[PDB]
Amino acid sequence: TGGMASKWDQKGMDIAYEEALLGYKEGGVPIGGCLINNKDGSVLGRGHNMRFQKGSATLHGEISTLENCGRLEGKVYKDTTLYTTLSPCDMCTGAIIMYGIPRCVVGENVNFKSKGEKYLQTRGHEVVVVDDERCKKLMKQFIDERPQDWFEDIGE
Amino acid sequence: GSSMVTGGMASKWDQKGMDIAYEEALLGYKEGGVPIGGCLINNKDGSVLGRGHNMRFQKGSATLHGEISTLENCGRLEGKVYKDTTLYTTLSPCDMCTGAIIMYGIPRCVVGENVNFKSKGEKYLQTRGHEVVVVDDERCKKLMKQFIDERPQDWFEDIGE
Ligand SMILES: [Ca+2]
Ligand SMILES: [Zn+2]
Ligand SMILES: [Zn+2]
Ligand SMILES: [Zn+2]
Ligand SMILES: [Zn+2]
Repeated sequence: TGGMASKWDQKGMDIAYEEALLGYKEGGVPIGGCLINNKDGSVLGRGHNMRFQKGSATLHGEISTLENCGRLEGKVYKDTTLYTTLSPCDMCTGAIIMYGIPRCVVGENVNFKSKGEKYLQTRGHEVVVVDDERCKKLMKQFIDERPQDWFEDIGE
Repeated sequence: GSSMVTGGMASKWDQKGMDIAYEEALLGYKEGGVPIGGCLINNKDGSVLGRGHNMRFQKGSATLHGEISTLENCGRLEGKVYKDTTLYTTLSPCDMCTGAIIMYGIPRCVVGENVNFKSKGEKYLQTRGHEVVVVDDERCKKLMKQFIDERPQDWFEDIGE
């Protein structure tokens, strides 16, 4: 859309936050997201970090979200928005770029931010940072109680 | 996209790494999937932390490219472990796999070939400081070329086209 928010942006961030909360309850990293079709607002998929739930080194919230959408024709991604509760790392940024997902709406980039947020813009994608305090507070709590687990999720 | 860049020298485990990656690619091909494989080796002692191949068709996966599957197969690891490893891949990494190497801080990426495919990622890796070595493995090129020939529509799906 650019400038003005998409009619589905609040729906998308609320689902992403819902996923992060679910993940937190399961004892995992509280990062969630979903992929929405910009045309009709349909939810193509939703998910959260599965590092602890399935001993996964690649299933970040964004990757899990895309994995849950299943195999899709490349053109489908071209008119979607990926919602994530936290600014994407270099890997998740690469996934957005590879599939050509035009928009990425981020809950917050205070607890974490990689060079990927700017790289997305360099590569022609639109990035929207909401600065959602619900996401920020949830992520901060996890970092406070399990700093080492957070670090593992980003290879630190 | 710099004009004054550099590549890599030569590691003693590179021969072994590309052999494993190729073996993984052949395995994937036999399973009717995209023939792209890889492995991650600890530079400190030559230990194979994991190996894998593309699982798009095997698991209906949109994210399990060869490199991603390889990392997944190493299981959860302490962040510092990746910092002294080399990721081997039969084909030059897309933007997503490039991002994974960058995120985990894997210092070296040895590529089988970049003739059948090459994304902005190969250069971006070097821009981000990673060492990239393209060996131009003929075994890998022949296999991938044949796959692209036989299944153009499946190749494009793997790269979101
Ligand atoms: Ca043909
Ligand atoms: Zn992340
Ligand atoms: Zn990520
Ligand atoms: Zn690839
Ligand atoms: Zn890839």
